[PDB]
Amino acid sequence: HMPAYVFSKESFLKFLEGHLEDDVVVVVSSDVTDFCKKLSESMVGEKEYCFAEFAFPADIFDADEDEIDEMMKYAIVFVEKEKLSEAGRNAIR
Amino acid sequence: HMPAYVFSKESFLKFLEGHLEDDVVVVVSSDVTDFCKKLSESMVGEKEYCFAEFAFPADIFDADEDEIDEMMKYAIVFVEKEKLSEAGRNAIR
Repeated sequence: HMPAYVFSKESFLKFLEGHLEDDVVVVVSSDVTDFCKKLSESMVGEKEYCFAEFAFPADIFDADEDEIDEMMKYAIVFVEKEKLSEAGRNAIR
Repeated sequence: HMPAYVFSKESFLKFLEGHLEDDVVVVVSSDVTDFCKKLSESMVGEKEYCFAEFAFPADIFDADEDEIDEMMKYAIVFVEKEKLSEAGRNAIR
């Protein structure tokens, strides 16, 4: 799995500004259909990840499945600062 | 299932601003572990949904699984206007 990307509010605005192509719209889903944690071994011992799954209707796309797969997408979580570890604090952009 | 939320760039930015109120950071993940289209059935026929699962490391949190479950989160997708259906175009804010 990928590293953690934690953003200050301003760096999160910058990140968006950088990633928003001129002619795009943003489809937003808060429809979480599953959420859980799983472990995986790495070359540096066992780790834990959260998995959050979101649903959203396909009827808004005139696009096939692999096209929607290819589209730039992100999950975002709003986390109060009291709820970070030391590691989560070290990571803040 | 919730209806689709589709925002123009400016509406999308206004929407997120409303969440950046407190001592809050934003955890962002593009680590899609699973992506597919699946049919959903009801009494009045079938509808296709996309499902997007994202992973993010747990060790950044000082929080159990139910607490991460409870935090505000969204999947967002960046879509070319020329890739929307007529209904998707319809629903822009």
